[PDB]
Amino acid sequence: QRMFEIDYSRDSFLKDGQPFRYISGSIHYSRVPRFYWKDRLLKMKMAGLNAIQTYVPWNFHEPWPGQYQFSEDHDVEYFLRLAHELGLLVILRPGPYICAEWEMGGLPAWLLEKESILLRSSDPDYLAAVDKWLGVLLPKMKPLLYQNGGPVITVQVENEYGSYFACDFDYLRFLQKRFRHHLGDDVVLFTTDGAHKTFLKCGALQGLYTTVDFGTGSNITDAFLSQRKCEPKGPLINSEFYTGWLDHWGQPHSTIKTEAVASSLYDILARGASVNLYMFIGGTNFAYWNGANSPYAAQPTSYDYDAPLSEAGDLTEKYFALRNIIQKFEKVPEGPIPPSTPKFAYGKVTLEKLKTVGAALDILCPSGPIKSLYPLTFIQVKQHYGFVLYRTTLPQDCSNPAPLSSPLNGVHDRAYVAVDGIPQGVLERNNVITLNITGKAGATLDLLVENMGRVNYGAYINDFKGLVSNLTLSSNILTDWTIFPLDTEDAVRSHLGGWGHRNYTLPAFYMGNFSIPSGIPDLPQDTFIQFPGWTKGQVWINGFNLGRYWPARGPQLTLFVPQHILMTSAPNTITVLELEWAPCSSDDPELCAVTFVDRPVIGSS
Amino acid sequence: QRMFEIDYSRDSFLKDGQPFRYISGSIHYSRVPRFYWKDRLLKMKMAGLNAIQTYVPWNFHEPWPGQYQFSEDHDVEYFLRLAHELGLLVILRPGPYICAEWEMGGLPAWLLEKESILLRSSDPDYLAAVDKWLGVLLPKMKPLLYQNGGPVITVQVENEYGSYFACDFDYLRFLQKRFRHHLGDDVVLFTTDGAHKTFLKCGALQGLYTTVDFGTGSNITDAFLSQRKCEPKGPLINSEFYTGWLDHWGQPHSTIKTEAVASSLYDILARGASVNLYMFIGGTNFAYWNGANSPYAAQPTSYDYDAPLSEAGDLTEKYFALRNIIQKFEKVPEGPIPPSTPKFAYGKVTLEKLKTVGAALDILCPSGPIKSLYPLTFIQVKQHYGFVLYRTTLPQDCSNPAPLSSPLNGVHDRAYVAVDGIPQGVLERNNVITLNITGKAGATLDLLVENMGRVNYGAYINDFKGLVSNLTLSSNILTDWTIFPLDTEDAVRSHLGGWGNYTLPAFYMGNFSIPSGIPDLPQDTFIQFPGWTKGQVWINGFNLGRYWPARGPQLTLFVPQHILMTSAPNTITVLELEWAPCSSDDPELCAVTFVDRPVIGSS
Ligand SMILES: CCCC/N=C1/SC[C@@H]2[C@H](O)[C@H](O)[C@@H](O)[C@H](O)N12
Ligand SMILES: CCCC/N=C1/SC[C@@H]2[C@H](O)[C@H](O)[C@@H](O)[C@H](O)N12
Ligand SMILES: *[C@@H]1O[C@H](CO)[C@@H](O)[C@H](O)[C@H]1NC(C)=O
Ligand SMILES: *[C@@H]1O[C@H](CO)[C@@H](O)[C@H](O)[C@H]1NC(C)=O
Ligand SMILES: *[C@@H]1O[C@H](CO)[C@@H](O)[C@H](O)[C@H]1NC(C)=O
Ligand SMILES: *[C@@H]1O[C@H](CO)[C@@H](O)[C@H](O)[C@H]1NC(C)=O
Ligand SMILES: *[C@@H]1O[C@H](CO)[C@@H](O)[C@H](O)[C@H]1NC(C)=O
Ligand SMILES: *[C@@H]1O[C@H](CO)[C@@H](O)[C@H](O)[C@H]1NC(C)=O
Ligand SMILES: *[C@@H]1O[C@H](CO)[C@@H](O)[C@H](O)[C@H]1NC(C)=O
Ligand SMILES: *[C@@H]1O[C@H](CO)[C@@H](O)[C@H](O)[C@H]1NC(C)=O
Ligand SMILES: [Cl-]
Ligand SMILES: [Cl-]
Repeated sequence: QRMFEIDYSRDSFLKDGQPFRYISGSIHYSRVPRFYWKDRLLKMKMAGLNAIQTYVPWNFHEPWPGQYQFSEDHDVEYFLRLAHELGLLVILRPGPYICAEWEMGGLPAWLLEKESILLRSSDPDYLAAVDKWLGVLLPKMKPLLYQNGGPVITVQVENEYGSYFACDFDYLRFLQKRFRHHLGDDVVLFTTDGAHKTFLKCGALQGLYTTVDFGTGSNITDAFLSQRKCEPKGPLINSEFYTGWLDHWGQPHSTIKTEAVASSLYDILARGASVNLYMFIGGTNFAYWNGANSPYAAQPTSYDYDAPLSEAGDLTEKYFALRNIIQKFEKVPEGPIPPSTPKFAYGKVTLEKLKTVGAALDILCPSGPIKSLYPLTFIQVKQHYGFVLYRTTLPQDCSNPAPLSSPLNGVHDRAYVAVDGIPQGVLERNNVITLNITGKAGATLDLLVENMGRVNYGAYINDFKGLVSNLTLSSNILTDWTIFPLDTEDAVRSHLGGWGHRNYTLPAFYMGNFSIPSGIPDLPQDTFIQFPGWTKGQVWINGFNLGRYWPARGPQLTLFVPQHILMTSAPNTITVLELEWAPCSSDDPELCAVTFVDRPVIGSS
Repeated sequence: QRMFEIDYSRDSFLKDGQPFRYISGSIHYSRVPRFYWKDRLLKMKMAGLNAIQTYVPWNFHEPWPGQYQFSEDHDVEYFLRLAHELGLLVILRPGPYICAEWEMGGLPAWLLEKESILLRSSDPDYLAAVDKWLGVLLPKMKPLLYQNGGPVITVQVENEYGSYFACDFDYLRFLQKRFRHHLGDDVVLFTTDGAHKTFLKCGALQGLYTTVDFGTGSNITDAFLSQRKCEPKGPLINSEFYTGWLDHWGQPHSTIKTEAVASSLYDILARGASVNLYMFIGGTNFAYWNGANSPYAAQPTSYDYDAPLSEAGDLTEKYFALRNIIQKFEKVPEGPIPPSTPKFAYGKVTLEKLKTVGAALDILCPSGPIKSLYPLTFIQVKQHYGFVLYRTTLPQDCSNPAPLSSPLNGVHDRAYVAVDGIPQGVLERNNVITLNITGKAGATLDLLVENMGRVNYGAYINDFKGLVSNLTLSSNILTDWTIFPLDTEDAVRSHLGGWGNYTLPAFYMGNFSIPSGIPDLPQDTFIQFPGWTKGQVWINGFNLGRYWPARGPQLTLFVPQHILMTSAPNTITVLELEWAPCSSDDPELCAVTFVDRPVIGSS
């Protein structure tokens, strides 16, 4: 009979009747390839952590209603068993909103098919979908509960609900009742909110243990007092002690000094508190999984976060200094630590243009476009992530430049504009709502619109995407739209159909191959791909979407490439979808190339 | 149909009728695990070599008469097909004698069952043995000749015969005849000798193309003049251009500056000469495979050689330097070069004592010992490598110390002496032929004798090993011996039976685990022996070689990752011959350490 509980009498957890305090690190299994789960988890164990904490992003597991992903890189059950086999306990944060610098804070975009839905509230439509998601997810976690022989010792309900405007306590009571129904009356349920009464007001609930979060800039005494007002008795817990911080494109890369982190960790531990390091490994927002903040600013592909373990899982100075801190309180496992992986510079690899997006429309949109008088959103045309091509014809001669505009600032989030196959430039959420264009009356006007990531924090998480309001040309609303949802992922995996089915340039797919020898024990290795002369796009290797590149803005100039998607003898196909400008016109094919390097550049300006 | 031949008009080889010269590197498949054959060969290719050169060590393949090893790490045919697959031609050096700093120059020790055998000569028993061996090896090599669609473009007959005292030309002509019988009339056959008329005199032969060897210290024009005396027409060839040099235990690790090698290499190539770099990768003398020179000094376990590729295959500054030289003459292949392998320090691993050699004789010698009035050699008791225990009892009281001595210096090569289980010290070939001992009359006198490797060069390659002459005690010949050949390789593989200032020779064992499901573990490592003195080491039953931190220059031994497992613990076993750091009550001293860098140049 295995037990995990709060002992209110002695301000402690009890694990099997014995006092217990956790030292945890965040790892998001959705941001680490499964190939490397055990590697990251074993390094976390060797640092002295006795637990890990993760989020379950609902949108990562239920891409459309009733259609679930629980295998391979989506196998949360396996991740938790792996943690358990390593002797680690788990703090599960299943949401249903998780924030987390992740697309729409984890909420599936198809929730937005009800335009007026009030997310994270007792809206009956939101609740009905949450209920259905919890009926699938929770019974899976039940056998992984500590009391049932698994690792899961506590479970978070919602995520900083106190920061949201709605203050719907009915919603939190409904979550609590349903977590209880599926998981039982013994599991420790808790909430997390910023360490201040203003946040705790709407975040805390009778029957859910109130914890706080705070990083190196906060007064430790003040923070735990804010916690003590809601929980006079029980353990002190900091559920997200920030070891670093998130990035945005075009802003320099956030760091926090190792000393500051080590010093605050020591002081937190010295109080007897349980603590979780956010992040311990950050990893990667592969594909389109990044979030954004409001006013609109997308977080980049790397989630390195300046964590103790780097994006590719490397041991850093920070890691060793935090291990050292932990060692002052607990005995840390003996033996050598698993190393930073070897990285290899495969060097320069030439690409060439295969087809423009406009030429590949047949393969990108095999069931045909949707026609509409006025523009429809991504949600309305049944596309959540990536790109949607919006097409109409010019209703006037524009031999002299005519302004193309979105007067309500409804290009969400970027649009690459062409007229009869001539690029005209870019429309941008907030920054540029008007673009002058030229072409003849009746010319085809194309806007390739990119979802740069759904806001994951604040009031404006109901971020539909696409052209969310009208466009005008010379102040006259443009009508008669042909709208092509683009199955970029399928298409890239069929080599735009070539493999069957068993100043600006036009958005286009550029492809290239490189070989790695077989029979070499240390190849393939992890690497980093760099894009000198390119501008902004999406990159795949052998059909695995590595994420977004944007060396024009930085600070990230390289993307992490994990070894297990690379093949020997058989050619590795790189696909680059360049959106703005490719270095491939001049008759110097050598410039139309990418480079594999053996160190990240996520800092260079 | 493919042709390779000497054209005496262009002073050149012709490959398929067109001018060809080779730029080759030596790699010994016997000194690199097969797990790493493709790695080393591809790194060779990426340096711009169009060929490799290798020795076939006879004793690596015919350990006893008519018992053959050609599988796995002994799969020479596969190695040649691998070279070919990668676009490398092959210069084959099948011996039967190869020198090579390799046990007895490759010659099987069982040839010494004829005590009087004149090795590398017309001795009819030596020839009948060689002929039987050629009759197994050469039919295997015939399909791998260039003309039959394989990689092998030239074949060396013997090895520096000009340096051997015998000068038996009928021996050379016999080899020529047998190689021709098995391989045909088209294969280019050649010889290699030192670049000077004194060496060429007894090493060259009509019908065998004469080549020379030399290194960075020699006048290149004069070396090639000495070749031209013998072959006034044909390709200039340096068959062994020294990129480095051999070591001996107790002497400073040898090195040769990159600048010198690159400089000489460029000079050689510029003359249009074909050339082989000796070594390009050297590798390791695992188990007991190392040789020795006269006066007796054994070469160490590492054959790093200061080669362009390190013992563990790492890309060195020398490697990129010679690559850059080769690039001035031939387009080199494109793409990145396979990397130096990652190395991991597994840290400290504690061992404990398992059993002394003395207490282990049931398992080391399950057949029972051999009795003899006087001592017998390793050969006579049918053991070639490792250790033999010689046992007698003292015929007189020795309360006062008495001289135990080998008046004819007949301890080949080192003996660890105990009386009634009390260590007495060491007798050493050429260095310590007397040792005072004490004990009661009737006490057991034990001498654990080590074959430290059979001389591979010079007159004294007929190196039997063991107690090869009598031992005297207080000037009297000791008699009535009880001799135990020791099956160390089996006993270590069975964990010595049990299966679920000096110390007595003894085996120590410990375990360490490596986690599974970690994409980059296990890794290669280097094992180090702080506090130990001299011994042998096995990991998971694989004999990695000899350690001797007491003499150096080699401190660490190379440990290839593929013998390391994650599914069950890895066992280390040390046989320590002189002094183990394990008597103190601190168990933590009884230990070895794995580190991520080699120390082969200790001062
Ligand atoms: C106003 C400042 C909010 C506190 N800071 C951060 S830094 C990054 C994390 C994640 O967004 C996490 O999901 C959060 O729960 C937390 O929101 N958070
Ligand atoms: C005394 C020096 C003579 C030339 N040097 C060396 S250095 C190491 C090599 C090998 O022993 C080779 O087998 C021999 O053929 C060659 O002897 N050799
Ligand atoms: C933190 O606040 C407490 C009062 O709550 C104060 O006494 C203390 O000096 C403060 N410490 C720091 C480091 O600001
Ligand atoms: C568009 O063109 C007009 C001239 O007709 C000019 O006044 C305006 O600045 C231009 N707008 C942009 C956004 O470049
Ligand atoms: C477009 O224009 C008309 C206003 O005339 C309005 O009825 C319609 O809602 C607008 N649609 C969008 C998507 O903004
Ligand atoms: C890249 O490799 C794939 C798979 O063989 C092939 O379909 C494509 O045509 C290749 N391009 C080149 C230059 O090899
Ligand atoms: C080599 O010897 C030749 C004469 O045979 C001499 O002319 C030449 O200078 C020597 N070369 C070197 C580098 O010593
Ligand atoms: C060792 O041998 C020498 C030879 O002179 C002898 O005289 C000496 O007494 C011996 N020493 C011991 C400690 O037995
Ligand atoms: C040892 O001495 C004996 C008796 O003098 C002699 O017959 C024999 O040849 C010697 N044996 C060896 C191995 O030296
Ligand atoms: C294997 O390894 C450990 C060292 O961690 C050792 O203590 C143990 O005795 C070994 N196992 C057995 C069965 O002897
Ligand atoms: Cl988390
Ligand atoms: Cl060779």
